[PDB]
Amino acid sequence: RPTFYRQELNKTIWEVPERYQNLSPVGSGAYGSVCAAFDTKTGLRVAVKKLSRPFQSIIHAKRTYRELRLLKHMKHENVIGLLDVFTPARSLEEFNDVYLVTHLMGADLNNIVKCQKLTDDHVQFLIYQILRGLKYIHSADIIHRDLKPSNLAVNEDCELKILDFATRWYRAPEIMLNWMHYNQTVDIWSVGCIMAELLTGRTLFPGTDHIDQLKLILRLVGTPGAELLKKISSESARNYIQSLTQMPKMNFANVFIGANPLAVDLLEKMLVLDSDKRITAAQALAHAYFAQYHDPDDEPVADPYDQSFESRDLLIDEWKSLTYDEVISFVPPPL
Ligand SMILES: CN(C)CCNC(=O)c1cc2c(cnn2CC2CCCCC2)cc1Cc1ccc(F)cc1F
Ligand SMILES: Fc1ccc(-c2n[nH]cc2-c2ccncc2)cc1
Repeated sequence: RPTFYRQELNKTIWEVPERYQNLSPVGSGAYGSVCAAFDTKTGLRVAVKKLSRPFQSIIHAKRTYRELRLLKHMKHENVIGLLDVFTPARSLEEFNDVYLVTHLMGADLNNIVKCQKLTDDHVQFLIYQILRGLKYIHSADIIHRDLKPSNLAVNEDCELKILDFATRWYRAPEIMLNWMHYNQTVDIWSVGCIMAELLTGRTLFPGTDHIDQLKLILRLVGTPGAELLKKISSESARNYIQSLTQMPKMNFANVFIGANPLAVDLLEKMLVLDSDKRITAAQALAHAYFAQYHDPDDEPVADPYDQSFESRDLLIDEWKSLTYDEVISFVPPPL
């Protein structure tokens, strides 16, 4: 066991190993509290997240276990991974706090898309890396569910990482309709919304609520056709759609004028209303828009990921002991 030092940062208190120095608050909210730090063992600038009340309730305890299992499994250049996980407690009885460590990135995509306007080549490379990370995530039967600029970080090399899994302007419309069985291409919808925003500098669907959001989407891609209507079980959904002033699929080349025709074509394949017809991450990496970057032998998939715990009804102490197990079995990655 290493040796710890303590401090108060904002109103959070922090107990971390000596190796992590110069902790500076980066922001805080539901997830927990995040500090930037300098790792003296490796020389890396790292990001340290202290979970908020990880074992306060069954939902918190399960969510804590979920996040740690996920982060420990992701080993991919475009997906955040675990550099380290530690607790100050020396026993399971005292175990009450969890800190997670990952590489610190330079800026989030929210601060690139406002502070400058992005060239087509940057858009190619950035979307390529998202899709490459998404191919790996999806190959593990994992859905991100919350892809958006603020959950994407880039360094000065323009290298990109997807972070923090799970009216929202980037959410697939089958969720605005509350369909219970949405699939992994909800993430592709979000990528479509993001790439559109990098090309125009404007939010694509800046809706004010679930209803306004769906209306902005249908104005671009048009009302659902009969093949898609046949798949909607919800009678209220079905009725609301059949009794809207019907609208045609706009031509995307008109909407996204001046954009590379290949970027427009890919956008048409991502922002399809019917989720069964949406392009997948693996197929999108092979789209000609990414010819400059696509390499089928350097777009790996993930080892299988056991998500059986998701269906379990356990006590707080059981979720907590399972989390402790995962802290101790952690093997840092080869430096
Ligand atoms: C909307 N999100 C923000 C929710 C909260 N996520 C983070 O604050 C976060 C951001 C991260 C990183 C890494 N690089 N950057 C990009 C930032 C860095 C500060 C300013 C420039 C851009 C990590 C984490 C969170 C985090 C995850 C896992 C982990 F093991 C430790 C963690 F710390
Ligand atoms: F208006 C819309 C918008 C999206 C959809 C949709 N796309 N993919 C799947 C669905 C869907 C929606 C509701 N119920 C089942 C399936 C259906 C109607």
